[PDB]
Amino acid sequence: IIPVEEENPDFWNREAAEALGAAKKLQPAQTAAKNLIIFLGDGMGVSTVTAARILKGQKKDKLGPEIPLAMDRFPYVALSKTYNVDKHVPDSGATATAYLCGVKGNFQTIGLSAAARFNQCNTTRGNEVISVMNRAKKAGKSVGVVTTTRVQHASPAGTYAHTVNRNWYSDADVPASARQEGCQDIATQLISNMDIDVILGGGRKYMFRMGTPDPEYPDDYSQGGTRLDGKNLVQEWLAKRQGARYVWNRTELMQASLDPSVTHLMGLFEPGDMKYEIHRDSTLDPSLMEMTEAALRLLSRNPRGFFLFVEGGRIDHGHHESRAYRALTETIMFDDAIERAGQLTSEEDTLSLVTADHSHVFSFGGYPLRGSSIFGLAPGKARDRKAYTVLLYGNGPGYVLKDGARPDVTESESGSPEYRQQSAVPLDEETHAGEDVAVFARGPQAHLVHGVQEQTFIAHVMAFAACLEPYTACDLAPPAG
Amino acid sequence: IIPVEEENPDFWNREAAEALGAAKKLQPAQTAAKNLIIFLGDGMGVSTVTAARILKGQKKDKLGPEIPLAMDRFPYVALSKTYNVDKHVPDSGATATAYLCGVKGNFQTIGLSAAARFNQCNTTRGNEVISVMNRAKKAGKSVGVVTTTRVQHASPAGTYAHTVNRNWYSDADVPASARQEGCQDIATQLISNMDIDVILGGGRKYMFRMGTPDPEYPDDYSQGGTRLDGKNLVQEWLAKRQGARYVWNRTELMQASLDPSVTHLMGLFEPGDMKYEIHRDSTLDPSLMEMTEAALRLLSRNPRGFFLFVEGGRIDHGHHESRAYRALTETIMFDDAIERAGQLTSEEDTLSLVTADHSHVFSFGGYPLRGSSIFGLAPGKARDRKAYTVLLYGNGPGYVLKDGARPDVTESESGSPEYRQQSAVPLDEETHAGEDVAVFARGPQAHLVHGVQEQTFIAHVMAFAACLEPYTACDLAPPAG
Ligand SMILES: *[C@@H]1O[C@H](CO)[C@@H](O[C@@H]2O[C@H](CO)[C@@H](O)[C@H](O)[C@H]2NC(C)=O)[C@H](O)[C@H]1NC(C)=O
Ligand SMILES: *[C@@H]1O[C@H](CO)[C@@H](O[C@@H]2O[C@H](CO)[C@@H](O)[C@H](O)[C@H]2NC(C)=O)[C@H](O)[C@H]1NC(C)=O
Ligand SMILES: *[C@@H]1O[C@H](CO)[C@@H](O[C@@H]2O[C@H](CO)[C@@H](O)[C@H](O)[C@H]2NC(C)=O)[C@H](O)[C@H]1NC(C)=O
Ligand SMILES: *[C@@H]1O[C@H](CO)[C@@H](O[C@@H]2O[C@H](CO)[C@@H](O)[C@H](O)[C@H]2NC(C)=O)[C@H](O)[C@H]1NC(C)=O
Ligand SMILES: O=[N+]([O-])c1ccc(O)cc1
Ligand SMILES: O=[N+]([O-])c1ccc(O)cc1
Ligand SMILES: O=[N+]([O-])c1ccc(O)cc1
Ligand SMILES: O=[N+]([O-])c1ccc(O)cc1
Ligand SMILES: O=[N+]([O-])c1ccc(O)cc1
Ligand SMILES: O=[N+]([O-])c1ccc(O)cc1
Ligand SMILES: [Ca+2]
Ligand SMILES: [Ca+2]
Ligand code: NA
Ligand code: NA
Ligand SMILES: [Zn+2]
Ligand SMILES: [Zn+2]
Ligand SMILES: [Zn+2]
Ligand SMILES: [Zn+2]
Ligand SMILES: [Zn+2]
Ligand SMILES: [Zn+2]
Repeated sequence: IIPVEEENPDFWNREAAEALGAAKKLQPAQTAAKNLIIFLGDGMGVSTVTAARILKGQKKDKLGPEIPLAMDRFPYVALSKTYNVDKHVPDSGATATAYLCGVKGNFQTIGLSAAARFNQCNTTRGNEVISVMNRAKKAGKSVGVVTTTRVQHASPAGTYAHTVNRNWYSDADVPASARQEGCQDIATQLISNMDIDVILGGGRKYMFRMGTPDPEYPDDYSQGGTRLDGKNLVQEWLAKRQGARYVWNRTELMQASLDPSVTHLMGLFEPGDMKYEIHRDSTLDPSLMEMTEAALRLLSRNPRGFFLFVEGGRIDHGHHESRAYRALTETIMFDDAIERAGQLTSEEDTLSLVTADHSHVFSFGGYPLRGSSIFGLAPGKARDRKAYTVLLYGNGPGYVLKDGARPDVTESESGSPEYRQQSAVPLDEETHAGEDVAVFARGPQAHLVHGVQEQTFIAHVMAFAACLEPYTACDLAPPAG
Repeated sequence: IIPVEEENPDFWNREAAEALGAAKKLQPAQTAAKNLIIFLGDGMGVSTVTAARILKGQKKDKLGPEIPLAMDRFPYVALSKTYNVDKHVPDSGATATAYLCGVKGNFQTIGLSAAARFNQCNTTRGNEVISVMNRAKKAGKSVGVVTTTRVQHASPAGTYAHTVNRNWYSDADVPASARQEGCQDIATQLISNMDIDVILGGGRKYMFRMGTPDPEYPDDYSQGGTRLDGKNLVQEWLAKRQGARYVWNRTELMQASLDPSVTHLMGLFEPGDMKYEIHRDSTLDPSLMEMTEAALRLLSRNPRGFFLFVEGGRIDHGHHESRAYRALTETIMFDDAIERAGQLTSEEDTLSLVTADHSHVFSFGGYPLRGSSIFGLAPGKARDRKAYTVLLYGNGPGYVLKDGARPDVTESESGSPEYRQQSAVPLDEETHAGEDVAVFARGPQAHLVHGVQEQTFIAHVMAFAACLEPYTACDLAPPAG
């Protein structure tokens, strides 16, 4: 459908004149960031952003592509080069090292320079690289990690952990030789490496000994504690800190976030990853936006400021399943969390970056009409006289042959939350993609986010803006009020 | 392969410190642009840029992803929203209207507001929108159109034409009713609508009457003149301008570009589109870079400045064939042309923008090792135990079944210049994609290119920077020396 207002060139000329006016008003801050926030859309590449924009636009009864996402409103954009040192198409662990520690790493390691080697515990020591979050804590800021995945998953683990193997969630995962060599599982590192004021997301099971019933699924043994070392890491964490609280559901999270006596908060809301937003039990589980707000309630108390990591962690997972419906609905909630954080913080003193760790082989094609559903069929048949979808994957589990041929697809089928878009190459999981991802920035020193940069730039600009090591001589004035 | 220097965190910290230093040195100009250049990579989306970067990096005996393209060096980046008014995934005609005229249009029209309708001649008048190039000419600047496609193709036609049908290359293409209604073919518009100082690219055949042997292929009738109205548009164009020259080969182009008496130059080097760079006869045909330099030789003579359109027009065509080798080699030549123009002009007085009209359903995935060929196989087999490539398409003519199954692929096969990467959906031509594309900018007012913008912003910022209508009250100082 052609929106009538857009048929008039004045519509476009007025918009562009407004855009030019806004562009001219942008001025660099001479002042430091008090607070730092990184919003990480796991797998949220450029095709994901545009597709999610269209879906969100239509969610609010618009045509789609013309309505800005909250992230679209950020004044400064750069492209981020995501390659790992050893692989062109990266993973979440080693990208986390880049955007959180400022150093590129090898595929599937976390918080380590590329002198380390995947799954080789004895290459760990000397190669630890300290995150901006760690440095923020050292400078007396409060720090928070918020994600829809396990809090021990690769991305949040980049804020605190150093490991040659992202798969080492608990001691149960670590081979005997590595345990002997002192490579700690990620759950242990979470509570041991540094003080973290707010930890919210999934990953209950890795904190408790085998045999410990999950409080939410006490009748499902597979959801229970995983630990073989008898440790209760939650009790250990609580024992270290006066004013610490542990919660596992939304109601207790709410109570904790408003409780003045709570100085440290760990909320682990599922045994593993949190449910997709479309599957979330809104009585039992907080959304990413709600967790973001809860984190901000506590972190904002510190007069020295805070560093906050917020991850739309299951965007990635949706794409891996080649279920664009899941990827894009996760992306919208991620954008909602960005929007919410923007309402609760000031760009006068808070540097916010939105980025992705890497992309996916997700494409948005065919020649669909303005206003058509992103989950719809491309107009016109394929060469095999069957329909095809506007959303497709290069590879992944949506590749199908029924009776020796590519299957036809209907609108009702293509629009289902369980539908897997077709791909060229069958894989159990669709792959990451290696093309550049966007970095969006707002706040003090955000104007430094520009051009095409190595992904490591994200960590460095954040440390610089807050005058953290190695940029204590930042020569910036104190944060603005 | 893991490059040893990158194993040291100091490598990444030094690079980022340098990047921060460079970012801090950026300052906005208070002065206007004397010259304007738009480099348009047709179909050159973010996945194309990254893949081309890797290929070019390796061309210069590097590992790939770490080596900047010339476009990567531009300080200012924005994302450009490419939707047409009527379709989410756009074509070249209506995107051309956006980035060259500053107004969005309907799919397959050129230089017209979205009040016009495709292939409806009687909806043309009143809906013409004037290009920045036209306005530059009106302001006394010299103007040039350079492309590897037909000069009557959708993208260059956006600089000068207004038509409800991009397919109307010559009068032979225009239906009787539209001819009667005065909708002129694009070849006629090229010579009639405005004075253009330099016109270089393909499209000889549309300028000459049926029966006219092509000078380069005098024995191939299909390459001969197409016109049914008896007009020789080249003679007509020459007759209008003292100091005008027409050339059809590289040798004459060279002579013309150095000839002080040549004020107007039309070089039409193939009957239709120019050959792919990998097929170019370097005695008979200039490369895009060579055409760019030839245009700059003449355009730079005008003390008032110039507007130059330079198109990597066959990037798009490579992707349509699902032959990434062609798409990416075209992209590298496009980047070479950008680099060359940067050597021949000053960023003190020249605003250069590099962008794409839209993207393609091209993806770069699997988990290939650092330094591996972009045309290689992904490590590890697909679920069907056969190999697959790191480059894939969502749809297009690379979809194959041999004996009822997806074919295996070898490195020798995947690396061939004729190889079509596999897709999910068979189509005679792979489709454009609708995700945002990059805009790179350098020069006076380039800092205004920021954030996420409608594609129309590209035209507007260019007009503004040069103080052209509608921005004659730009309030900028005269261009810098
Ligand atoms: C990490 O430990 C591994 C495993 O013991 C070491 O690999 C051995 O190295 C020796 C000498 O090069 C070889 O002869 C063995 O075959 C290797 N063993 C295995 C099982 O791979 C490795 O040298 C250690 N690395 C460091 C940095 O100490
Ligand atoms: C959220 O978690 C809290 C804390 O564990 C749960 O509160 C317990 O509820 C059980 C069953 O009603 C009671 O026996 C205990 O008195 C409560 N413990 C505490 C420390 O308050 C609460 O049930 C959970 N909410 C939901 C919906 O499951
Ligand atoms: C452009 O010309 C077309 C073709 O003549 C016009 O379409 C006709 O419109 C009348 C009245 O609405 C219909 O009854 C006919 O069936 C149409 N003819 C065809 C062949 O489509 C159209 O109205 C014209 N548009 C303008 C702006 O004048
Ligand atoms: C490039 O074009 C020029 C101009 O048309 C060609 O020059 C002509 O060559 C023919 C054949 O040798 C001569 O009969 C004419 O004297 C030339 N015409 C002019 C006006 O110079 C030239 O041959 C072309 N080059 C190539 C390699 O084909
Ligand atoms: O970390 N990752 O995304 C991975 C891990 C293993 C693998 O085979 C491919 C990708
Ligand atoms: O022994 N276990 O792992 C158990 C025991 C009881 C229960 O409700 C859940 C798990
Ligand atoms: O815990 N929190 O801060 C919350 C919880 C729920 C909600 O809707 C908003 C904020
Ligand atoms: O202009 N285009 O890119 C087109 C034209 C026709 C079509 O069916 C699809 C795409
Ligand atoms: O009549 N024709 O179209 C012709 C005639 C002669 C020739 O060499 C080429 C084309
Ligand atoms: O015509 N030109 O300006 C040229 C032609 C060829 C070349 O290699 C460089 C410039
Ligand atoms: Ca739960
Ligand atoms: Ca030729
Ligand atoms: Na393992
Ligand atoms: Na036609
Ligand atoms: Zn990831
Ligand atoms: Zn993640
Ligand atoms: Zn992933
Ligand atoms: Zn195009
Ligand atoms: Zn084009
Ligand atoms: Zn195209």
